[PDB]
Amino acid sequence: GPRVTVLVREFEAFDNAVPELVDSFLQQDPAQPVVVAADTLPYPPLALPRIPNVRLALLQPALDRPAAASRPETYVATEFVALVPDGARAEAPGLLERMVEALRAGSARLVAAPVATANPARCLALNVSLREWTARYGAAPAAPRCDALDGDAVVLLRARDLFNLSAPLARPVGTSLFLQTALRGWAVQLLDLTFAAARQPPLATAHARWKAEREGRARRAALLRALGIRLVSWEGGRLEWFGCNKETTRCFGTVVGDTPAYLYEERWTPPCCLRALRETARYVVGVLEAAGVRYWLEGGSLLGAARHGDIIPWDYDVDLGIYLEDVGNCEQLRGAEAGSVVDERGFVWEKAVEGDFFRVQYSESNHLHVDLWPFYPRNGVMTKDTWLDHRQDVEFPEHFLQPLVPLPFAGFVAQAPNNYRRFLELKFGPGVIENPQYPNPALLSL
Amino acid sequence: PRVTVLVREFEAFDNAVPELVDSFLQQDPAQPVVVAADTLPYPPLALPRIPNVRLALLQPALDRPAAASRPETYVATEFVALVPDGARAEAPGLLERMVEALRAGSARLVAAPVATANPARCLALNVSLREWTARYGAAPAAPRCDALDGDAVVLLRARDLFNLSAPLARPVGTSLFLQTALRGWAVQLLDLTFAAARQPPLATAHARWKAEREGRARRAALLRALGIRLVSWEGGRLEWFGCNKETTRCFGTVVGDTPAYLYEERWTPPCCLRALRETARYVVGVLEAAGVRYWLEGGSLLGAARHGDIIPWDYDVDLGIYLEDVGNCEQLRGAEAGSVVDERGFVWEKAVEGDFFRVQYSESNHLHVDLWPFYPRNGVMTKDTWLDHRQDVEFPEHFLQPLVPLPFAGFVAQAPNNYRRFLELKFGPGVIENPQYPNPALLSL
Amino acid sequence: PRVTVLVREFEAFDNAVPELVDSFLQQDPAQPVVVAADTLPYPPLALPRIPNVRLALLQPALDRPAAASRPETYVATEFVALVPDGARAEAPGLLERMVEALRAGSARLVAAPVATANPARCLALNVSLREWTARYGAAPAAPRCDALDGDAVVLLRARDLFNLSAPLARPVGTSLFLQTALRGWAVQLLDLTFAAARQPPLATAHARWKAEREGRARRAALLRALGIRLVSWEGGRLEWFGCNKETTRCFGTVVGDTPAYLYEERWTPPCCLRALRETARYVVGVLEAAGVRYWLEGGSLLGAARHGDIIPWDYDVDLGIYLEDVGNCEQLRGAEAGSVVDERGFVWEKAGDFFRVQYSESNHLHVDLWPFYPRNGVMTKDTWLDHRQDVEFPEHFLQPLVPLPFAGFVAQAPNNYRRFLELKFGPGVIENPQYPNPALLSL
Amino acid sequence: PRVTVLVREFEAFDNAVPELVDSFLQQDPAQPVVVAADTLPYPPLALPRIPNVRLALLQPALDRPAAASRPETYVATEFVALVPDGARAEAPGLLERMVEALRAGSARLVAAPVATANPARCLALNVSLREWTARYGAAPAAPRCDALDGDAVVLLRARDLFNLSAPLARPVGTSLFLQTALRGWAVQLLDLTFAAARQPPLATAHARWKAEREGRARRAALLRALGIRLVSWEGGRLEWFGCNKETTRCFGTVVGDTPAYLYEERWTPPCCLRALRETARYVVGVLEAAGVRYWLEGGSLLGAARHGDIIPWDYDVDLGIYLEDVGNCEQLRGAEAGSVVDERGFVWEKAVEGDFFRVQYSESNHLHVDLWPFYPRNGVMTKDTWLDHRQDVEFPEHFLQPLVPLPFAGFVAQAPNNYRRFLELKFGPGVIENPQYPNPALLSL
Ligand SMILES: *OC[C@H]1O[C@H](O)[C@@H](O)[C@@H](O)[C@@H]1O[C@@H]1O[C@H](CO)[C@@H](O)[C@H](O[C@@H]2O[C@H](CO)[C@H](O)[C@H](O*)[C@H]2NC(C)=O)[C@H]1NC(C)=O
Ligand SMILES: *[C@@H]1O[C@H](CO)[C@@H](O)[C@H](O)[C@H]1NC(C)=O
Ligand SMILES: *[C@@H]1O[C@H](CO)[C@@H](O)[C@H](O)[C@H]1NC(C)=O
Ligand SMILES: *[C@@H]1O[C@H](CO)[C@@H](O)[C@H](O)[C@H]1NC(C)=O
Ligand SMILES: *[C@@H]1O[C@H](CO)[C@@H](O)[C@H](O)[C@H]1NC(C)=O
Ligand SMILES: *[C@@H]1O[C@H](CO)[C@@H](O)[C@H](O)[C@H]1NC(C)=O
Ligand SMILES: *[C@@H]1O[C@H](CO)[C@@H](O)[C@H](O)[C@H]1NC(C)=O
Ligand SMILES: *[C@@H]1O[C@H](CO)[C@@H](O)[C@H](O)[C@H]1NC(C)=O
Ligand SMILES: [Ba+2]
Ligand SMILES: [Ba+2]
Ligand SMILES: [Ba+2]
Ligand SMILES: [Ba+2]
Ligand SMILES: [Zn+2]
Ligand SMILES: [Zn+2]
Ligand SMILES: [Zn+2]
Ligand SMILES: [Zn+2]
Repeated sequence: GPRVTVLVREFEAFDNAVPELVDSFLQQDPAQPVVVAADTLPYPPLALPRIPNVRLALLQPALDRPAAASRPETYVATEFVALVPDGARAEAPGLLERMVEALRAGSARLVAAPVATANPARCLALNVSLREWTARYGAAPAAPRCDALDGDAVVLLRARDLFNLSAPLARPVGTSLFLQTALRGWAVQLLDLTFAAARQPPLATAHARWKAEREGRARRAALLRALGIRLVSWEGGRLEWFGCNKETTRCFGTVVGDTPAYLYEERWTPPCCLRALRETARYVVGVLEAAGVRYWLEGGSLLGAARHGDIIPWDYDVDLGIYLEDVGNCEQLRGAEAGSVVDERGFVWEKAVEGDFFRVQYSESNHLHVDLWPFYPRNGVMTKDTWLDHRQDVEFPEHFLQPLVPLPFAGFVAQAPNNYRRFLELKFGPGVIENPQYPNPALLSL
Repeated sequence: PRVTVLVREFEAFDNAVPELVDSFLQQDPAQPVVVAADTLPYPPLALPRIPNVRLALLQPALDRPAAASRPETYVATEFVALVPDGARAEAPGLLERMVEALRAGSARLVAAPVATANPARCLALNVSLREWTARYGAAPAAPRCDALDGDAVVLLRARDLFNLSAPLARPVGTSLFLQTALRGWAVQLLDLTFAAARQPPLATAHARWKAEREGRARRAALLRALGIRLVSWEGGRLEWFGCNKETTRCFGTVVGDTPAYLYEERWTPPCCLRALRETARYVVGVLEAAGVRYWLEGGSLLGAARHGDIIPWDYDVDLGIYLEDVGNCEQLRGAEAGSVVDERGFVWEKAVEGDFFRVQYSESNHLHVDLWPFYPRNGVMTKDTWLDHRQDVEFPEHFLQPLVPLPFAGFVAQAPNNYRRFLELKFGPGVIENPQYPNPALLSL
Repeated sequence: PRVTVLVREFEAFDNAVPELVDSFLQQDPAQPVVVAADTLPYPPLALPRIPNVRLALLQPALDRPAAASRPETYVATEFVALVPDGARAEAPGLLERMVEALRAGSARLVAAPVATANPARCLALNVSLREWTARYGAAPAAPRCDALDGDAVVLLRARDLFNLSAPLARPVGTSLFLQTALRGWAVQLLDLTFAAARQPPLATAHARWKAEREGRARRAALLRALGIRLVSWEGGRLEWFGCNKETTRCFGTVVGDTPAYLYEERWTPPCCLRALRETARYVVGVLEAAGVRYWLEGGSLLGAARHGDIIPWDYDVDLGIYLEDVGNCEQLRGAEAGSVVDERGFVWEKAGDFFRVQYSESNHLHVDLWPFYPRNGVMTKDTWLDHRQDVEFPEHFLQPLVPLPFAGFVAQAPNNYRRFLELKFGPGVIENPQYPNPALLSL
Repeated sequence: PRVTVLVREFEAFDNAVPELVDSFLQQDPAQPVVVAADTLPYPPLALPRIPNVRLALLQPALDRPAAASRPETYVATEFVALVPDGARAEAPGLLERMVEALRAGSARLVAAPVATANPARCLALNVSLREWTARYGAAPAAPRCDALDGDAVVLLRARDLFNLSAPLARPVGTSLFLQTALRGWAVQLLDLTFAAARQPPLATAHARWKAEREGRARRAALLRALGIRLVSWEGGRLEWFGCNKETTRCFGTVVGDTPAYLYEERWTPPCCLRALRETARYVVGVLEAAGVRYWLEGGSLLGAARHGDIIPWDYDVDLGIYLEDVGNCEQLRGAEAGSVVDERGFVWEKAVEGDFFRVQYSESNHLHVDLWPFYPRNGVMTKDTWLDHRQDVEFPEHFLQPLVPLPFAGFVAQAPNNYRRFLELKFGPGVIENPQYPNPALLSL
């Protein structure tokens, strides 16, 4: 009796070799359980053999079906399952259980075998950090032991493992499966077996390939958005973004309780939102230094610069102090008092709700902002005509600004108050640099 | 019992859910409560973080097992009560008597209106997946209903609720009863009432104006997902969710003469048929006014002779015309120069396949009337192009001398005289009396 | 027909709870299961993180609400099945069968043994809070019983289990049935048998011996907290959980002659009585050894005359002795100079004008020796307390003394001691028991 | 009557609870009053036998129902006034003034000092569960406090008080404000003063001595029970409540490189770090004086580079030594022949798990400093046994020629030269700027 169920999820309705795939596996064992899975019934018809061991799983709700019909485990009776991509074929007999023998004998949860197509499976490293909304891929140091595969491969694992994932068949499965299994610390072993390719392989023409790649990329972009992957890095570079940008809204809505939505989801600030924050801070600092306005890193930005030289990973804005008597030297700021100002490079310069301060937004739509806090000396004390509850929003000795010091921050060099360690612990408390904490720990703590 | 209060219908930007949950907890501190949501609501719902009040997030997540998004694993009780936002438990023991109403009656669901601005009404409902249609009406035998509309607390067994394919699809008021009515289950509307919230949600006309449109949006996304194209009510009102002149047609290009919907064991979507009928009416009027001799052909004439309308699985309309008449019509003469978009958006074209014409409903919607030009030979109507259809043949011209009226698709159309033998000559004997799919070798009736 | 599996008895260092929970999830993936612990078990239990499997922590915490430690809040079903570690579901439908039994039968608890090395046997059990005692025995009406010994899956209604005062106190095998037998509930021990775990915990003799060590510690703490100082068995076996030679006595100093335990509607703790009985025995033996003649006095004589033992709420033992004999015994001529700790731990003191022998330097349960001397045939002394029964009496009541069983040994009492007792206490005192101070609190 | 006087802090053997309860009943005979105790107080209190005075026994009992041990069962009013023994109501309406003040303001607790020898004073309090620490100090925003020191009547809503986990744990003056400060609640110290009992309790030195011994005993058990290992006053006058040289360490054998405190959503106990800093300091003092070449290694060097101290969730200290230098240290060269306890109770032993040495804080407390022998082979620093740790690597010996002073855990220790590049090699780029706990792959995250 068979112990593996072949499962086919990656194929296009408009052009596939799924009939050849299924028929190749049935030729080695006519009782072989085989499942083709789809979100809608594929048209043109697949016209698979109408036998009981060949079933087609429709994985979307229907008014006339029971809950079990859209659950893929309903269709698998065996202990193991083989994810076969379209374009693969079974020509050598018995490979399906050399893969189970290797899986049982080995130390990894998944075993894989390349399919001999134009894109044969390559072994990858993969780190998923939901806190940073990032997947980081690279070359696999312990190959053939991988975190993820790229390319065409049959993947075999226990049905109990595959169907306890939250998105077991989400598309592209080559992306979704290894994001789930890598995050669990599971490994996949690229076995030295090769599956033959379809005799007449699918998407032969350039135009067929072009439509398949366009829909695939669309599915991949929706997948990463749905799962909260905003940034995909390969070896730290070749950055692929899936978050906000200059034309969109920012990822998180209006903050309430000084606790943004991402903290309630046990994540930190989305990397697109940090990337836009760094870009805006440099732009503003560049403008102020060209205009001759004395600025200095303030609040959480100074604290992030003093600790690790960047925006704090869970912070949502950038804060700068400025000398009030310098506001006139900036075109953007002197216009910000009369009304909103969109400058030549799309940044919006505004005077605030109330609180006598200046916000500079990344764009008209994306409200990630640098806040500018103007102070004026008052007997050697820096003061403002307004305040907010926050502990670190206080007056302070002006001598902390008499010299200003370079301080690396967010990929450039900015000005900070002299002896910034002491000035930070005045506003925040002793030990702030060495003990990181969330904006509102009474609501949410690290 | 041991009913789990299950909250699904609410908006994250403006709701009454904390006061809802608090009200039930005041009657029973340990009352099991499950709030369901697709994504974690922000700003925070701020429910009591006590073990009997749980929040079930129905989204996929990379760090959660399959069970975390399946709501039946949050419900351990035998009965489950769907409570809408804006309701409230004042009179203690109200759930307890709903359960004993269920065990006594024969209905699988029992229901209690909520005294809000729109308490639940008792309705009838038939669902016809084959025709993509749900028909609501006034309840024949209230307080027994197929469905409800308005705010109600609905109690049923968890095994029954969670054996449905989409138990908590939104809006629940639409989704649940579509699934239960199709199964022949009844909902019993009881003589009990739940109170409204003291501060009901959506107090301002603007928030009262943001819910409906995401509601109407969610409702249209639901009916499309479940294959409901048309909703009708007693009173004649109709709500569409399919084609129109500004979209594409519902189904893609047809392979093997067998459209995709037939493989799904459905027939032609009601919006496609209805575009076809109003396109056939319009083209017939253009051709009559132009002095082009036309007659119903193929499946159109076959459906006319059966019941005076399009064959319910058919995907286009066919008319034959005299080839020597094409010049009489303005749209047909532009067609042989190129594609023509006329006064009311219909698209006239000379076809690439054969030597015939095609009239599309609109630029984006390629439901069409095909015009098959014929010319006489020695009393035999012929054309120079042919399809691999059995009914695509020549025929004696006397069948056209004269034409006879024949009701079709809501209007009177010209048909060949003696159309029974005409149809039998083209289709084979007994065609009128023996309906069959376009390609029985691939998919038969 | 919905049951929550509830796991409470396991050791964090060696358990089979993962196999237990998995086996029930083999029969139903949505089976509700609550694992209950006082602190977070480490090493980690590695349970599935699915909504129908929840780990409930019963101890208070600065960052959790009151509800978080109340276990009824984790259980929404009608029925509850306490399942001990080492058990596992193998047959299907086993908990519905138990549920059918419960509704069909008349017992509020139903139980099926686990096929471990200690399958549950039935047991009788009376609980006497007044006497701080629980008595076990063999069950006459088995399978209808008061308590169980060994491993079983117990099923009852959640409303029954969680209205008990300590529903999950450990060991639950001891704690649960003390509470249900006290209420008069019976447990029915069914035909059926749950299978044992395939890799059962406590494989090594070292591991078992650590589980039994801390299991004995929890049981002692349980009984002490719940007012059970003595566990006795048919056959005579005794388990003590009270005071001894090296502790405090169980109650503080007495005010208004009414000990604390009486205000709790309880009588003298049985360990305190035992201490008094062995001190009376030892002190009598010492006085007899030294030729000092003694006689039961006060409440000791009353209790001896009434039933041959200490009055069950009394807190000391009283002996009259002849003054002129006081020099005969070493311990007491020593007690006149200062406090004397003898070669067996007893503490002889002089105080009043009477002598006191304490059980030990830490345990101040005492025998009071009242020396009497004859003045013209009347037994009198020089200092008097404010008790009716503290009076002179004719010496002929001691000429001669008679043997009277008391506290496990044969004591010496005045002759015609019923008339003697009626002299000091008043008529009918033997057959009309009364608390030491009825003005404050009556019996 | 909307406030229930609750009396919890008193001693059975010496108290003025009778005077306390009678003072309030003279102001209003109906005044709801609850005296709460673990066991029946003896000598008997002899409180008035009326329905509005009730004694609550909070311990579980074999005979009583669950409700009897729940303090909310004994209170049916909206507010509760916690009144300490020694306090006394002399002017009418003081409880009703505290309510109008409680709802006018923004703090959830109000308090009035009692005119004893120890009237309540305003305190600051921060509660760090992850650091198992309770930091006290003078109250910057007085009279708005986080906590109180001394005797006050404290009034709050019963729903607030009785929803905390340990609402009446003793000493209340500590347990309550630990729970309320952690929730970000404030208490406002009002200008109202409750009088002292005419016969104050514990009026002798001996009565006070016994009361203080029990007080300190209950406070010590309360803090360990709630995981407060260290109490501070303005960063000083510390009080420890965790492990030490005479006990076992706080967590015990670490499986999967993940200690128990991580799963409890906390970091390393402060007593366990203090022992580690002490052992590291003592060990390098022995190594420098014995002529042993050492350098910070692993997470100790990383912590020293990041913030100059032990990483707050780390559980030992690691040092690289030169293998050939071991003979120079007497403690080390005794460790191979068997485990060795030295003059100061530190325990030097060869490794169970590999070929390295380990210095434990004491024979009972196994917080330890690991010492890793490396020998020079062909210019690279390498040992022969290895761990499946990522940072257990061979490294070039130039990193040790020379060595650098780096602050660490309160003293100055030796680190490799260019330790940033050193750390980056075995941990990865950005390691100093991007922290993470030891093995976050469990999926219990
Ligand atoms: O079961 C606890 C102890 O009980 C009796 O003393 C004996 O059974 C002992 O064997 C046992 O103590 C264990 O003894 C071993 C070797 O003698 C120690 O290694 C072990 O300590 C742990 O050892 C591991 C390495 O295997 C780690 O070094 C770990 O850091 C260490 N844990 C502690 C807290 O020292 C010891 N077990 C315990 C719990 O101390
Ligand atoms: C993956 O993560 C590990 C652990 O932080 C790190 O050492 C490694 O360099 C990472 N690899 C990639 C390709 O990001
Ligand atoms: C998850 O794994 C368990 C095995 O522990 C198995 O019983 C269960 O069926 C699995 N779930 C699915 C959906 O396959
Ligand atoms: C539903 O169908 C029944 C039977 O076909 C019919 O009698 C009834 O009129 C229909 N109701 C509606 C509202 O269409
Ligand atoms: C329980 O009580 C009855 C008295 O009514 C007694 O006969 C029986 O022996 C007691 N059981 C035990 C075990 O002593
Ligand atoms: C106690 O019993 C009552 C009566 O059945 C019930 O309502 C209540 O929930 C029980 N308490 C529990 C289950 O904690
Ligand atoms: C408590 O924490 C706050 C955080 O802003 C800090 O300002 C204050 O100094 C801290 N107080 C103590 C006593 O630690
Ligand atoms: C806790 O607060 C809730 C708020 O809904 C209240 O119903 C409940 O009674 C409170 N708990 C107690 C023990 O008072
Ligand atoms: Ba900030
Ligand atoms: Ba047709
Ligand atoms: Ba006596
Ligand atoms: Ba370390
Ligand atoms: Zn973003
Ligand atoms: Zn349509
Ligand atoms: Zn005792
Ligand atoms: Zn410690």
